[PDB]
Amino acid sequence: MVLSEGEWQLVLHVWAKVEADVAGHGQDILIRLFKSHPETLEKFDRFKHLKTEAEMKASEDLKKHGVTVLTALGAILKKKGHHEAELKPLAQSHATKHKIPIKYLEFISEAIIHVLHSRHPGNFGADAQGAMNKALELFRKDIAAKYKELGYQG
Ligand code: HEM
Repeated sequence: MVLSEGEWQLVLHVWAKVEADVAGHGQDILIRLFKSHPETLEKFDRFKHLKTEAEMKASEDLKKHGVTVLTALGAILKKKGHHEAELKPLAQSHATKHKIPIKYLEFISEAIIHVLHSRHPGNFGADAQGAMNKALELFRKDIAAKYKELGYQG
């Protein structure tokens, strides 16, 4: 797929807001993901044991990881589609070491769109949401294609 420059602008315009509080947004997103699709929490040995949303919030570790996740995603979105290099090491670790099915990448994509919707309603109207969804679909499709090359597809 290919986003137009106007869609990329709508995506980097909300993203700039997210960047004013990366650790806060990383936390909200990961907790939204775990509560909604709890089976995902099982992929994290590190976090597995967390039982409630209050324990998740208090975890410093979880918060550092959310900053790592958003920083890696932000660097991919800022490429505006030219992200092949950035995608390589990511696709290799998630397909070979962690073993994350494309399905789960669809669940976190949903968690990102819900949290931006909640926090940034004025900058995340229908068109901007359509543009973010397209950028994440682009990301998922390119990651799926790499997974295939690497021998995991799925
Ligand atoms: C927007 C999507 C995602 C991004 C940009 C992302 C990025 C990262 C990065 C940058 C790291 C550290 C370096 C590495 O291991 O590659 C990481 C580790 C990890 N990720 Fe992801 N990830 C994403 C989605 C997910 C999903 C959906 C799952 C599970 C449902 C997952 C599970 C993990 C695990 C198990 C680790 C290791 C955590 C720890 O250090 O023990 N990731 N991810």
